[PDB]
Amino acid sequence: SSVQTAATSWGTVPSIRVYTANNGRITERCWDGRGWYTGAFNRPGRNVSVTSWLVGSAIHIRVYASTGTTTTEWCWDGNGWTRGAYTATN
Amino acid sequence: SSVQTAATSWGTVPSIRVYTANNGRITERCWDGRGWYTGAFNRPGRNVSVTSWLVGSAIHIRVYASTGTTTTEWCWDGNGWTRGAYTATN
Amino acid sequence: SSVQTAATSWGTVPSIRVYTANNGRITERCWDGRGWYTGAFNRPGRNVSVTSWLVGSAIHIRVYASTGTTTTEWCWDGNGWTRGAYTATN
Ligand SMILES: OC[C@@]1(O)OC[C@@H](O)[C@@H](O)[C@@H]1O
Ligand SMILES: OC[C@@]1(O)OC[C@@H](O)[C@@H](O)[C@@H]1O
Ligand SMILES: OC[C@@]1(O)OC[C@@H](O)[C@@H](O)[C@@H]1O
Ligand SMILES: OC[C@@]1(O)OC[C@@H](O)[C@@H](O)[C@@H]1O
Ligand SMILES: OC[C@@]1(O)OC[C@@H](O)[C@@H](O)[C@@H]1O
Ligand SMILES: OC[C@@]1(O)OC[C@@H](O)[C@@H](O)[C@@H]1O
Repeated sequence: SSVQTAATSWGTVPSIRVYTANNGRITERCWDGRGWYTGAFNRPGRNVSVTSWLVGSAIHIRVYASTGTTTTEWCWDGNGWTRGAYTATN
Repeated sequence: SSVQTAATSWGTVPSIRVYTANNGRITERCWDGRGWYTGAFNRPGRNVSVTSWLVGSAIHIRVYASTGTTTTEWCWDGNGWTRGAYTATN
Repeated sequence: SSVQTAATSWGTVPSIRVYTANNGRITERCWDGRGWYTGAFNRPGRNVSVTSWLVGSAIHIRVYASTGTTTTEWCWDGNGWTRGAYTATN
């Protein structure tokens, strides 16, 4: 057991986002070609996965953050992180 | 220790697949723009990773499912999950 | 607890890289359409994530390798693995 990370990237700069679960929280580090900085994403969790896709120039990110009990999807669509509709079962 | 997830996405709808290892099995939840539903993928495992790529409009998915002893590659190529040639060592 | 893997792919062959953390080390298995073989990447770690992007025909890979204490970014840009600038905090 260590930290656990997830990564996604887009474009040809590129932009990179690295999510790290450690000590009960998932945080986000960002690269847009100018140096690493801390992103806005911050949620509880012990495990994280991520995927992203471009629509034209606009990035859309989905982070699947899992605590001990619940996987919550968090959505970046250019204007803040929002709770997604994802559920693990119907 | 929690559930562990992996995610992939494709297209501009987009389609998303989220694989979750929990309680000894890896299951799959799917988004094609119309709501989340449970996919056909179901294999034993404690850890999962995934990658996918498009060939034209056709998606190809590779899921790396790891039990306590073995990582098995599972392949989606439009017509069922099949065992892949992946091995961890030669 | 098992092995832990991460995967990335590119192109339409495709090429695939699967990173496996097991027994203290992260190793790499490669598919370029001709069979699986062992890649050059080998670093200590218990957890791994990966992302990659193409610039034209040239692949660029970023592997985030985490030991018990440190996440190190490793960079493939066509001519060897190099230590990346990534840090988890500023
Ligand atoms: O410009 C940085 C930022 O807005 O990029 C998109 C997301 O990664 C956000 O969490 C992050 O703060
Ligand atoms: O709100 C954005 C959303 O619709 O984007 C597609 C999927 O990620 C959904 O779970 C999510 O709710
Ligand atoms: O349409 C759903 C489905 O066929 O999509 C491709 C794969 O994700 C399958 O496991 C899944 O059942
Ligand atoms: O059968 C499909 C296959 O050839 O696709 C490419 C790689 O994923 C291989 O391991 C796999 O066997
Ligand atoms: O041709 C194989 C190789 O050079 O491909 C790029 C990287 O995955 C390297 O670690 C790997 O040895
Ligand atoms: O050296 C290559 C590099 O600049 O590529 C972009 C990011 O992965 C950086 O952390 C990294 O140092």
